[PDB]
Amino acid sequence: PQITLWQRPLVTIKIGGQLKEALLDTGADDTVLEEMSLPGRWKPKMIGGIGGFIKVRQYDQILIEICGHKAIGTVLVGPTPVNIIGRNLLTQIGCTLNF
Amino acid sequence: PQITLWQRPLVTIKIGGQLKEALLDTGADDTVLEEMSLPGRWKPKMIGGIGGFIKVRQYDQILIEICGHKAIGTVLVGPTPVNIIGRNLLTQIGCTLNF
Ligand SMILES: CC(C)(C)OC(=O)N[C@@H](Cc1ccccc1)[C@@H](O)CN[C@@H](Cc1ccccc1)C(=O)N[C@@H](CCC(=O)O)C(=O)N[C@@H](Cc1ccccc1)C(N)=O
Repeated sequence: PQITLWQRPLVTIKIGGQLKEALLDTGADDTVLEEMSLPGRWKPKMIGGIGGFIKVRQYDQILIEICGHKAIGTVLVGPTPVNIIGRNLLTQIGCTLNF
Repeated sequence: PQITLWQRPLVTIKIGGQLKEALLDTGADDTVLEEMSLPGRWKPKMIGGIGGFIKVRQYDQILIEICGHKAIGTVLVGPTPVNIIGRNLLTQIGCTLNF
């Protein structure tokens, strides 16, 4: 679909058997999700945003369905205020910016 | 133009007589620029991102040229790591996400 930006570009994602709402964020290199139930191994990692840094658990090759489109990639889980879908997954579903 | 997301969506903006590079950020409600020389009056404000909160200065009805498209709106100036063009200005240049 084509999404305009008058409202936050929130979409429905399915990950780890669960349904959640997430923000399509072109300004994020990574995908960061609020604390959640994910199976598998994971390695520590620190990331930065406006505000400072947070520590997150890095999960690789995680299946995620974004607005019906499937993608497999790195997902980070930590103290983020909102679920953020970053460029690592946005490219996977062929998402572009247009004006 | 159409912008893919394999690389950060960095564009040239002209604001306050100066040329700068900024990130098109669909995940930002506001436009936040690194410390810069801007004329006029401004109000204090606090904003949050992933990481925490920063104090910035709020300038209204400021003229900004984004990739050649002009727009007038609120711009915030503070301790941000990168210049961020948020939805308040992205809607003005008719920018949309597509997939
Ligand atoms: C997510 C991560 C992988 C860590 O990348 C970034 O932080 N990327 C940021 C760009 C960047 C690149 C390189 C280095 C540094 C920063 C930006 O795209 C992040 N987009 C969202 C991510 C986010 C949203 C919500 C919560 C936490 C984090 C954002 O900060 N949005 C801010 C942008 C600044 C602004 O608009 O003022 C925003 O809209 N903040 C709102 C909403 C809000 C309220 C309270 C807390 C947090 C957020 C606000 N008015 O404060």
